[PDB]
Amino acid sequence: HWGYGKHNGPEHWHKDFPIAKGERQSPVDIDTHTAKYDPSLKPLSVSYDQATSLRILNNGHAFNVEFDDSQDKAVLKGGPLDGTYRLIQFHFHWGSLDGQGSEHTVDKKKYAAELHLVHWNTKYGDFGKAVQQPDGLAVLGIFLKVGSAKPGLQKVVDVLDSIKTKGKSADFTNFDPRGLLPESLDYWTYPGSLTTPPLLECVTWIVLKEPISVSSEQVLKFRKLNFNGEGEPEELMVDNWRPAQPLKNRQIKASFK
Ligand SMILES: NS(=O)(=O)c1ccc(CNc2ncnc(NCc3ccccc3)c2[N+](=O)[O-])cc1
Ligand SMILES: [Zn+2]
Repeated sequence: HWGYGKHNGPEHWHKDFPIAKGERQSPVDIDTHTAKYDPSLKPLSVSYDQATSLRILNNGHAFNVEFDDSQDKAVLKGGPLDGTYRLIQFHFHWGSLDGQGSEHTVDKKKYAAELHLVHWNTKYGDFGKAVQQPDGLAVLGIFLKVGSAKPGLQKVVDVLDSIKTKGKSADFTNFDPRGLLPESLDYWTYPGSLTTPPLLECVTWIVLKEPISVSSEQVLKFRKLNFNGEGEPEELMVDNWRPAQPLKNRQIKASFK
């Protein structure tokens, strides 16, 4: 039922999912002057050398690149986190135009897209149990701006025409997510939620300050995807982002400057 339109988009989600008006919803605007530098925050540890991608899937709301998360192979730790979080999938949110598409904003600036690398806390055993806990997930968010191509993105772009419509999937082995990371791991962090239903309040957000550049041709290929299934009226998969939500209590912390 839910999606991104006039009649089923973000402003409607609260009717099926009442936490949409909850106390720790994401995304949020990151006011860089109000974020508190915390000298006690550690460097983020991203250990993706043994990642095993398996598949790419059009789920009707974005595309997910899925990983084998049945062993510690691609993990996030350090930063603001206690313990170890396993990579389960990544996906993006993007716009119909280069001036919109990100979910988090920086001093109200929208980026063209935002990558989310989704990890679950191994103390809870599996993703499904982790999402039921306030420290269950750690999502690493990375902004995309349009400029030079990101060579490490091109394998993902080139398989999209094989998963054009909702419910399509393709083998996607040997993809290295290190090729999607900017040079700096400086970050902001705050407690929040999934940004799609069920909107569960289980996420430690870690949002990198430095964007990556992708080319106009690469983000063009994202916008050729479809929200509909095969044999249905074509709905381009664009503007699959939730807008910034009220911060309420919450303090955003910065690992730098
Ligand atoms: N946009 S956002 O805030 O980054 C974000 C929004 C929404 C989700 C929602 N993901 C999932 N929901 C159910 N099952 C899953 N997977 C299957 C599974 C279930 C139980 C145990 C193991 C695997 C996944 N999933 O794979 O991610 C994740 C991240
Ligand atoms: Zn996301």
